[PDB]
Amino acid sequence: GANDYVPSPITINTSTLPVVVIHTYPRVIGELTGTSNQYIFNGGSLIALMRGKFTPTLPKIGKITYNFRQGNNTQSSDFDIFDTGVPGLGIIIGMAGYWPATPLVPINSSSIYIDPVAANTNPNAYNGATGSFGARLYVAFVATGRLPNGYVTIPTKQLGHILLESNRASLNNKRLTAPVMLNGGRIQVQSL
Ligand SMILES: OC[C@H]1O[C@@H](O)[C@H](O)[C@@H](O)[C@@H]1O
Ligand SMILES: [Cl-]
Ligand SMILES: [Cl-]
Ligand SMILES: [Cl-]
Ligand SMILES: [Cl-]
Ligand SMILES: [Cl-]
Ligand SMILES: [Cl-]
Repeated sequence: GANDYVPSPITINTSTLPVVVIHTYPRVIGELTGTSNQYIFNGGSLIALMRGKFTPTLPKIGKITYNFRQGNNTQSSDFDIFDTGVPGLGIIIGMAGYWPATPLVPINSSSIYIDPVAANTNPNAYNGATGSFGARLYVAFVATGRLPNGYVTIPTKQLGHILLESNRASLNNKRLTAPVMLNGGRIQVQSL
């Protein structure tokens, strides 16, 4: 069908955080390996102008200034810290369009357009017409309080969802949504 786009998750893995070798709160304690999915929305037979609105759905504890080593931003920005549920550990999130020239968008509001970033100040801006919508995902872990030594399990958490919007009413009205996931895993703290 013309509008038969279907969602697919985009996921990033706790298991890629290096060992945290250790006091200031909050502070970033490492970055996960950034991930990407070219086909978060895909499958409709008629090309469309599309955009993705990200809404985080974990508790927001506060803000921290940061500049991802990954991505190409040269200035620090404010990021919302989201509660993993594990005491002392939060995450911050950036997202971007799929292709490398689009900028990392810090998640620091209730919702934001991750691509095109122009849509945050122009409600009629969309990606150029094509058959898919993808994105890049960046996450860093944040010490929000004192951490014990040793291994810690992080549960799998849904960080939020991307809503597909379009200037084609029939596609926009479907309110297709795709999950943005933190795959759980183990981290290790070494307190010397
Ligand atoms: O840049 C807009 C879109 O271009 C397409 O060619 C890519 O497959 C999508 O991942 C991307 O969202
Ligand atoms: Cl993915
Ligand atoms: Cl990975
Ligand atoms: Cl992909
Ligand atoms: Cl950044
Ligand atoms: Cl969850
Ligand atoms: Cl229309």
